[PDB]
Amino acid sequence: MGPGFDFAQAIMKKNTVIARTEKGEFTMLGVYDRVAVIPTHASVGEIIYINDVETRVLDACALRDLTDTNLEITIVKLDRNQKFRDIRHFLPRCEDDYNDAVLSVHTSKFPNMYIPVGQVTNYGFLNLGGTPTHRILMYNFPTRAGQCGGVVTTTGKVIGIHVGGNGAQGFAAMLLHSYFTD
Repeated sequence: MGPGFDFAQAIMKKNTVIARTEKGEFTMLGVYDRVAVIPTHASVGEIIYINDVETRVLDACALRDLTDTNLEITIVKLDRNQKFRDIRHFLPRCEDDYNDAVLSVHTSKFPNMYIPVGQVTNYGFLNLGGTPTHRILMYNFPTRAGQCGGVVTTTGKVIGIHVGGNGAQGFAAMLLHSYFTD
């Protein structure tokens, strides 16, 4: 409907796949080459389904900060025959607050879904399902089951992936450029 939704749509159309694990269907953001991200609670194994196709996982790393605290981001390298468009230049370099963000989801349950969530706070620490978690972004939207892995964008930046909510607020794990230096 406006330039926020335009950037969000461009990311969804070229840089997302539907990932299925034994824990559910997730929006999965492709970042560059065969490297993607997904919430750690997806419990990625040796094999994953990508757009309903059986795919070997070449590497999977559940990220933690240097205090050994969960970040809720798993970086996955997929044995796929095609590369993602390189979007690393859209990733923020530092932890920050944002205005006017969009959360975008693409699954069998929620196809072509876009939500204007508004202001995004650098929340920091969250007890997420009992797990102490750092680098959490917060937005005041009543997000629901089905939205985990959803992409959070502003115009020109891909800032996080949706990892949970409490019924009134939604929470995303930060994406930082430093995660994807090769």
